[PDB]
Amino acid sequence: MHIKSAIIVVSDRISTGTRENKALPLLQRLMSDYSYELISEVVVPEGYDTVVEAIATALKQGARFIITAGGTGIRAKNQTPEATASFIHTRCEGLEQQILIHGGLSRGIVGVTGRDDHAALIVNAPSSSGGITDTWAVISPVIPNIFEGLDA
Ligand code: NA
Repeated sequence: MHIKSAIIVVSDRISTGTRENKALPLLQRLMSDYSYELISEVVVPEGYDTVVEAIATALKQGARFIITAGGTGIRAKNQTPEATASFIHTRCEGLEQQILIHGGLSRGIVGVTGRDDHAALIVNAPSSSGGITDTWAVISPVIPNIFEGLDA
């Protein structure tokens, strides 16, 4: 089971190059042993339009697992959750809750874009490495179950 995957790092400073993209190599380590096939990775500035464009592009390219890092706080430009919600068919609020139980200002969501074997799972992680590892700890074990359900 190859899961076509995309990473979207959301950060003004990484986008311009004045800050290191630590999320990408960390996510690649967490993904490396089903299997994840990384078809796309990008860095975008903060905002609604930039995140929407990145998600819609990854979905068009066939990604079925999209993980974002960053843009989940309360600043005006922190619009990752809002951008993400525009694509969601069904939220996985239990998983959001577990991420919080396992790990307050992150508004990151988790959800799927449909209910069938074309649907994608989108997960918003925080910018921090610790926040990414806590998100991953909750999502990783349930990935097989999500795709088995969508693909039934
Ligand atoms: Na964040």
